[PDB]
Amino acid sequence: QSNMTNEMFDLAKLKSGVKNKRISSTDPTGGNRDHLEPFKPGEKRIIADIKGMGVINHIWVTIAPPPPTLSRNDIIIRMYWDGNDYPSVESPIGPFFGQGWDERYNYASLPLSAGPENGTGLSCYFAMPFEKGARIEIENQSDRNIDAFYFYVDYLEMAKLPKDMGRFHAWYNHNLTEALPEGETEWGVTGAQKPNTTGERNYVFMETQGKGHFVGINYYVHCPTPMWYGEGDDMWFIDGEKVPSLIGTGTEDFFNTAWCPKEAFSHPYFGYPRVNNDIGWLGRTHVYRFFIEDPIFFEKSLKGTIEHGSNNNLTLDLSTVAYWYQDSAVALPEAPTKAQRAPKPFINHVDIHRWRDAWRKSKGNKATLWGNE
Amino acid sequence: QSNMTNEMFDLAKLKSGVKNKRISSTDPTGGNRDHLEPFKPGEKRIIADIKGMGVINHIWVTIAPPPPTLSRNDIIIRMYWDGNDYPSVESPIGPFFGQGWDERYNYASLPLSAGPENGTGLSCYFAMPFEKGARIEIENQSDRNIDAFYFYVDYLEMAKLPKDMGRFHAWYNHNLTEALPEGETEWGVTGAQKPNTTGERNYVFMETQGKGHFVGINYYVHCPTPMWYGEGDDMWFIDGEKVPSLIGTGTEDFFNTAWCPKEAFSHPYFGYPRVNNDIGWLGRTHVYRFFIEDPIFFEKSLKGTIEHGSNNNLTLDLSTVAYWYQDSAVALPEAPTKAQRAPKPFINHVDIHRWRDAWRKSKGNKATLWGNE
Amino acid sequence: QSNMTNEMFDLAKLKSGVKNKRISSTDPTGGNRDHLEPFKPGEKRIIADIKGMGVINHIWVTIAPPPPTLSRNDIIIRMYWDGNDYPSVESPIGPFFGQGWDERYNYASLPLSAGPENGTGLSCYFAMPFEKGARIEIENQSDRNIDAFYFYVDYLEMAKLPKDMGRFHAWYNHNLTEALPEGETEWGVTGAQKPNTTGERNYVFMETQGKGHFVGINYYVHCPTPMWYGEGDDMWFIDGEKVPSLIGTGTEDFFNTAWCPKEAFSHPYFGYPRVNNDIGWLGRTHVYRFFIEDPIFFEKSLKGTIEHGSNNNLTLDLSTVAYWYQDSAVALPEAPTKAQRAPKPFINHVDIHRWRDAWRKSKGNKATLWGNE
Ligand code: NA
Ligand code: NA
Ligand code: NA
Ligand code: NA
Ligand code: NA
Ligand code: NA
Ligand code: NA
Ligand code: NA
Ligand code: NA
Repeated sequence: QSNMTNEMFDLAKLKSGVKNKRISSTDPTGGNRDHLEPFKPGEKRIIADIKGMGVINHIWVTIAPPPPTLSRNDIIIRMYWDGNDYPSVESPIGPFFGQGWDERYNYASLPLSAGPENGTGLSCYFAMPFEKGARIEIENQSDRNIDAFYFYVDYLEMAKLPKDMGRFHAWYNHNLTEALPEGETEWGVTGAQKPNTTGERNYVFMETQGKGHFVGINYYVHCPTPMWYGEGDDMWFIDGEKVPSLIGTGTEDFFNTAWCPKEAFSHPYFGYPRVNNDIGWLGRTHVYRFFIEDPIFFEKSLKGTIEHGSNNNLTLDLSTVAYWYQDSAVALPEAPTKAQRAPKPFINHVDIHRWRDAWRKSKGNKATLWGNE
Repeated sequence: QSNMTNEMFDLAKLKSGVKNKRISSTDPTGGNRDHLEPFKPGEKRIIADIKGMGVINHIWVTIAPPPPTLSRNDIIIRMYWDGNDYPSVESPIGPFFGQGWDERYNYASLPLSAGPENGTGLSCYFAMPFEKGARIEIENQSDRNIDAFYFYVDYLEMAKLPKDMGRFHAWYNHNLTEALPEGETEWGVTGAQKPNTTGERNYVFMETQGKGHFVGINYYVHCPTPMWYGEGDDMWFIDGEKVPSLIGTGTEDFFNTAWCPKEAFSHPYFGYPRVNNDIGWLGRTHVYRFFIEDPIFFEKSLKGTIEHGSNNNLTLDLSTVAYWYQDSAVALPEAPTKAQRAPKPFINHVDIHRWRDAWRKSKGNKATLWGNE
Repeated sequence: QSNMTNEMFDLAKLKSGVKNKRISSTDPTGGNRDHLEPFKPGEKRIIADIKGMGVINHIWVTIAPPPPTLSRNDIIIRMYWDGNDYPSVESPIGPFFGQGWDERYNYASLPLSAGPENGTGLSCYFAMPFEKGARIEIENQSDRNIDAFYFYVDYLEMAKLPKDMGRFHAWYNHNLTEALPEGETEWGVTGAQKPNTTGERNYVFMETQGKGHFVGINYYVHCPTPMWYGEGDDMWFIDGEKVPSLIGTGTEDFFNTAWCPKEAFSHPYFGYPRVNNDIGWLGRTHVYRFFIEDPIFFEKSLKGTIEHGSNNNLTLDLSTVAYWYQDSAVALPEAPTKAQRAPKPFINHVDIHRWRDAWRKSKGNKATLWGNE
C-alpha cells in the first residue's frame, strides 16, 4: 500500500471510531437566549461535564460585557481530566486565548485566535484527549457580573482512545521581575554587564514532571522603560540535566524575529499581535510562538525559562501562558492571585519628567542640561 | 520505530505508489494561446477526462472576461466520479472558490483561495480521490461568451487507491428565506419572539446519506435590512436522530466570531473575506469555515442546517456551498436555476425613504416625527 | 484501533525515539554577546557540526549589519549531509529565506519567513533528515565584514532514523535570459510569435537524478521592460520522458494567480511578498509557491523549467531557489559567481527617454510624435 500522506490527502480518508458531540450555551427552550445565566462576582460553574473517552478539538467562547468593562484577565478557565480533583489547565481566559491584560485585538494563529468583533470571538483548536471524563469550569473573579457567557465545546466521543494519546496542560504565570542589585544594566548603559551561567534568576514559564512535549507560549510583557526589553535568552532544562541543553540568543530571536522589533506580524506559528506603539519599547507587547512542527520533548521533566533582560537585569511586568502535552493529567503550581496579576499603569510623560528631575539632580542641576550628558 | 510525525516531518519522507499528471488548457501547438476555445452561451464541455485511479490535489482556474462583465455565478463547474452519470460536485464556479454573487475580491484560506488580480486567480487544495475515472465539466449559463477559460487539474495517478479513501462532494444551494407570518421579529423589536425547538424552517445547506464527514461551508448572505442577520443557530442532525446532537448559539458564533461583527478577517480555517460596509448589516457578507481539524462525522446520514435569523424570522437572500467526503460518489439535489440564484439589488436610500414614509403613515403622519418613536 | 488523524490530533500523541538538541550562537561565557565572532571578507566557517542521526526541524538566523549595508545576496549558506564533501544545499542566504536581491521586507509562508524588524528575522521549518552527520557552513562573499551572525539550529537526535526519510536539497540559480534573435516579441506586439514545442530555451530552476519530490520555489524576477514578464509556461520533465508530462499556461497561473497581477498577497503555500510598484511590470517581483500538499514526485529524475516570456522571448534578470527531497544526499551544479548574481540597476526615466529617442528616429523624427504610433 502507498504511504502517501499530508493534511489534505488524509482529510479525504474515511475515519473510524469517532462520533461528534457538542456542549454549548444554546437556549434549551429553543428561544434566542443562547448564553448561560449571569455569573455573580466570585461565582464558579462547571460549564461542561463529559463522561468517558474522547478528544475535545474545538472550543469557541465569547463574553458580555466586552473589555474594558469586563476584563477577561479576571475570568478564570480551568479544565480537569480523568476525574482528578486538580485542574491540568488553569488560566485567566483572555490570556489563555491570546488576549493580554484587560485588552482586545484581532489576531489569528493556527491553534488560538481572537476574532471580530475586535478580539471578542475566542477560538481554540488544540486537541485535548481524556479517558475518564472531562470537566470545564469558569470562575468570575471580577467585581461585576458576567452578564452572558457563550460557548461551544466540540469533541469526538471514542469507544477506544488510541493508547499513546497525551493530556493537554496549560498554565498561566505572572511575575513583576526584580532588577539586579546594581540596577538595570541592559546594554551596559548604566553599568558593567555580568554573565548568567546558571539561569538561576530567569523567569520560569513552565515546570513539570512526566513524559511529553511543550507546544506553545503566549508572552505578555509590560515594559516600564523605553529600553529594549528582549535581550534575554530562552533556557531549557530537559530531564533534570545540570547544564541546559537548549540555550537561545534573545527574546525576539526566540520568537523568530530580530533587531529589537515592534511591528505587528502574523505567522500560523509565531507573531506579534499587540505592539508597544510608543518611544523605544515602553509599554505593552504580546508575542507568541507555537511549537507544532518542532515541540520540545522530554521523557522525565521540563523546565522552560527565559531571562528578563540580559542576565535578568530588568524590572518587567511579565505574564505567560505555557501549553504542553504529557502522558497523564498532572497538577499545576498555585495560580497568581487577582491582585498579583493586575495590569500595571502605563508609564507616562509625567513619570518620565520626574525621572528627568532626579537625573538632573544627579548631574548637579546645571540649568541647561539637555538629557544626553 | 519512532512514531514521530507532523506536516513538515512527513513531507521529508519518500512516498510510494504515486505519479504526477496534469491536464491543463496549455496551447497544444506550443504557442501562447494557453486557454480553451470560447464557450458560447449555454455551451457545456468536459475539460478533464481521467481514466483509472488517482487523487486530484490541486486545481487552478481563471476566466476572461473578468467580473462584472462575465459573472462567475453563471459558469457552472461539475465533477463526476467513478463513471457515474450524475455529478457529486455541482456549483456556480465563483461561489465554489469563495467568490460570491457577481463579485471579485482577494482572500486566502487553507483549501480555497481567490488571489490577484483582485480575486481572479482561483485555487483549490481539497484532495479528490477516484477509482474508476473522473470527469470535470464546465457549463456557460451566461448570456455572453466565456472568451477564454484557463485551468490546471493536478493529480496523482495511483496503481492502487488506498482502500479507506472517500469521495469529494460539494453542493451549491440558494434560498430567498421567508419571514415569519408575524414579521421579522428579530431581537423582539417588532413583536414577541417564539422558540424554535425543531429546526423545521431552518435553511438547509447539506443533506446526504452515506458514511463520511462534512469539511466546509462558504456562506453568502445578502441582508435587505440594517438589522443584524446572524442570531440564527447552526443545527445538525446526525444519522437520522430526532433531536439534533449539535446545536449552536449564533451565526457569527458558528463562524468563530462574536458580537455582530462586520470586519474583514482571515484564518486558514475561517474568515470574513467580504463585509457589508454600510449601515448596520445591510448588504452583502461572505463568511466561511472549514472543518479540517474538526470535521462533522456521520455513519449513515447528515443534515446541516442554520436558522435565518432567530426562529427563522428574517427574509435573507442566502446561498451556500457545502463541502464533504463520503464513502462513495453520490447524487445531489437539483441545482437552483440561473433565475433563482440571480444576485439581488442592494437596498438603497430611496427604498428606505419609502419605508420611512409607510412608517410615518403608521404613526399618524405627525409633521415632526423623527424616526425613533 | 481508530485511524483518526490530523495535525492538531496527532500533536496530542506522545512521541517516541526523539530528543531535542540545539546549536546556537549563544554566548558561551553566559554574557550577552550571543552572536558569532565577525567574518572577514571571503571567510568561511562551519557553524554547526552534528554527529549521527537526526532531523533538523527549525532554523532561525539574523545578521548585522542589516541590508543594504550588508547584502544577504553575498552571504552563502551551504549544508552537507552524511559526511559528503559536496553540499546538498547551496544558496545566497537572503534568497534561501525568501529575501531577494539586496532587499528586506516582511513576509510569512508556512516553511519560510522573513519577520520583523523589516525582514531581518529569518526562519525555516523544512525538516532535514540525516543519518551520518550534518554540517552547516557560512561564507562571507561581501567586501565588508559580517559584524555579527546569530542563529538557532534546532534538531531532533534519533537513535534510529525512520528508513524512508529523504534528504533536503536546495539550489540557487541565476540567469540574465536571452531574448529571441527577432527580439522581445511578447504578445506579438513587436513581431510575430512562434511556438515553443520543446522547452529547449526555457530557464532551468532544478535538475537532478534520484527518487524524490520537488517541494518549492522562490522566484526573483527583475524585468527591464514595462511589458508583462509572465506569459511563460512552467514545463516539467519527469524520469527522462521526451515530452514533458506537466505543462502550464503562464507564470502568474503557475503561482495560483491570474491576469498579470502586481499586488502583494499571502497564502501559506504561495504569494507575492514584493511587487514592482511601477509602470506596467517594470522592476522587481518576488513570487513563491510551495508544493507541500501537492509535490512533484519522480522515481529517476526531474527537470523543472519555465519560459522567460512566451517562447522565451524576453530578457529577464531571473534568479530562483528550488527546494526538494531525494533518497540520498546528492551534489549540485556549480553556483553562480558573485559577479553573475549581482542585482541589476533599476531601469529609470533617463533610460526610457533614450529608448523614446531611438524610437522617434526609427519613425523618421516627426516633430510631434506622441509615442503610440
Ligand atoms: Na441554540
Ligand atoms: Na437559539
Ligand atoms: Na541575549
Ligand atoms: Na502551455
Ligand atoms: Na504556451
Ligand atoms: Na441565537
Ligand atoms: Na545565550
Ligand atoms: Na546570553
Ligand atoms: Na503562456
